[PDB]
Amino acid sequence: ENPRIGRAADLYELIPEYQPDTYRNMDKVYPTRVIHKGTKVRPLPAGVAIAPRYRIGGEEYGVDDFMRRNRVGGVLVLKDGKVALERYGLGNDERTRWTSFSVVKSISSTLVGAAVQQGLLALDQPVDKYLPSLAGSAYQGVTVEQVLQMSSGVRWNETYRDPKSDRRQMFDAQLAERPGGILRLLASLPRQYPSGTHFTYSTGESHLQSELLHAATRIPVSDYLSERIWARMGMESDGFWQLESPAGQEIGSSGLSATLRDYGRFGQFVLEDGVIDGERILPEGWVDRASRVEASSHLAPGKLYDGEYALGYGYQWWTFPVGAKALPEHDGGAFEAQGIFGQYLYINRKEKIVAVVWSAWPKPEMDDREEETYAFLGAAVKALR
Repeated sequence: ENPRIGRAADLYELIPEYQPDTYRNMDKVYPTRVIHKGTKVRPLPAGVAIAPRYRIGGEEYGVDDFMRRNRVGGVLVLKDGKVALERYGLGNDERTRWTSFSVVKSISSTLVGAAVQQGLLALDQPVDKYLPSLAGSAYQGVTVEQVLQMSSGVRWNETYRDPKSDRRQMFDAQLAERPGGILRLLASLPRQYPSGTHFTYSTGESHLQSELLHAATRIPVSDYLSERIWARMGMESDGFWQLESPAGQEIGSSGLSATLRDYGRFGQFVLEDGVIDGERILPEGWVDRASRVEASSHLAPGKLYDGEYALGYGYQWWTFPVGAKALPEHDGGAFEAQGIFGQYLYINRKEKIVAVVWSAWPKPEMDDREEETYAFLGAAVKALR
């Protein structure tokens, strides 16, 4: 039947009939660059197969009821690099590419890491030594590391439903397809806190990661992604990345599309500390500082959003609370990427687990559905020990 794809300007507002079709057809509504795969494809062999179950409202329910309850489009659980569970929903299948939303944040954070391995970026360097457009802006002197940590301290109103918010202005720049629009909005924003001390979720600040990667590698970020990870490790199928303008610059904060198993392959890359075929794409201990939990830091779990959110922050990753504060089954030092409407890429080095979840919730944040996703994933961890 006819695909139900909505207007470019309605991405964050689609009615449910349109969300699946739009999310797996973003290249039919936005400018995109292709992330090329390569000749080699790393295997994801089958492994210990699990039929995880868990309880809700005092009743037991398995994978199908989770998919139905949380409008899930895909679930992949890898254990020890082998596929323990693999479902497609909402029309999808093995070849579908699904948009990441803010999940790409962590990807582009990882790419910063690979650049750091190569000498093109340093975490201590000022972000305007690489983008001179940000000289004399609030972002002058801010470090790469503070931007990774969403800690620049620049005033960023992230509200979507406020038409004159900074998030909405950024969305406007995107919809205008004018090169350098986002970067200009960024350079006109005022300072609010001392850099390094306060956390503000800012998709513009996240996009800075794309801008820096380009300034450093002087190639399109999609090609850098391909060269470091996608064609090296061997993703099975091409991806693509939404652009700010036709043949322009990758959105560093939104808009990547890959197959489910390719998302899993990236997660597997991360689990293995960024090592492919023996060469290190990521610096030693990159993954460790990317997901540091430290009780004294303004990023530690429990401290963000004035204590109304249980996860902390690393290098554009969300960190799970540890110790007595840990969620059931999520204690080893697990960390995730996530993006609105129900997108998760969860990594658990202790258990050697990667999980990918594609969803199409009606609203972009639902506490019931996030905690139920954590419940499902804990049931899987528990079933795989």
